[PDB]
Amino acid sequence: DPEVTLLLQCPGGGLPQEQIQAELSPAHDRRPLPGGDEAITAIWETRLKAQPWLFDAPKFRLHSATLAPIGSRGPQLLLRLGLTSYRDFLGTNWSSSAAWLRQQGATDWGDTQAYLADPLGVGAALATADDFLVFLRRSRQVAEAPGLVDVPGGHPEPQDLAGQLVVHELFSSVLQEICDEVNLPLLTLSQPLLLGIARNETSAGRASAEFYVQCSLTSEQVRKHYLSGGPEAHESTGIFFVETQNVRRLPETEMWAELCPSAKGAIILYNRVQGSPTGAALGSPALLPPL
Ligand SMILES: CNCc1ccncc1
Repeated sequence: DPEVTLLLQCPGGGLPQEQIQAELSPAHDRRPLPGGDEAITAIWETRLKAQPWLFDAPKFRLHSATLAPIGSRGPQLLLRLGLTSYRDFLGTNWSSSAAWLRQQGATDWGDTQAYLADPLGVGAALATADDFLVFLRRSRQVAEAPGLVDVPGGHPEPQDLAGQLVVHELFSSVLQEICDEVNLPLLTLSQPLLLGIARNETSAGRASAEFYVQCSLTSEQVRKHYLSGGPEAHESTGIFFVETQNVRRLPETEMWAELCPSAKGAIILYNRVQGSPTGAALGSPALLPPL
């Protein structure tokens, strides 16, 4: 799958909030464009003159993420974050010239991402009490990945002594996106575990943090909550469920060709970090079938 690359695989079946540090610094921001950021302002002005109800919003930027030595005590991950915006995303990652900006960043900074907004997304492998994962169908009328299959998530808007509040907002945001789109009560959700970070090579290498969240409701009860909101309650056009048993071989199915890159990253990291058992019991052939 050339449209998705793994930047980080978390250890221990996934990291809880209390094991992650963030450094939010202007050293982690996008670099100004070689010929000036006026090119971003021009694209934004053209867009507002066609769609004047659009609004800008701040976003977190991923610079890098460093994992501790495996099996160590103390904090296990450092997230290096900067700030960006929807406007800067439309002028860089979304631009027809995004590949030229990546080549220029290699030349000038030894960093293909130096001139890219690279807003940080969040997504979830959301599991039911009866052992299914939750999938969403996108509208065929949206600009990005029209008509494809997705998982719950989004791109959090901002607001270790500013660090811990940022980690808290990332974990909070994946639960809020599940409650807003799937219409689940907050008290049916587990604290999330970070599985890893995936890059969308179809959007000039922007990254998403991918989480595991467990729901106490069955697949039928999740379906009821989603539908009982009515069409105005969700951006997606449908919900459906795949047994965790069958998620193992999803990349060999016709569904895989319909999955957006973001959602492919969530399922690869689920299979690697929560699936793939390590011990004698779950690794026995009757529980882990060959092939
Ligand atoms: C746009 N779809 C939301 C999303 C899903 C998975 N990862 C990141 C974002």
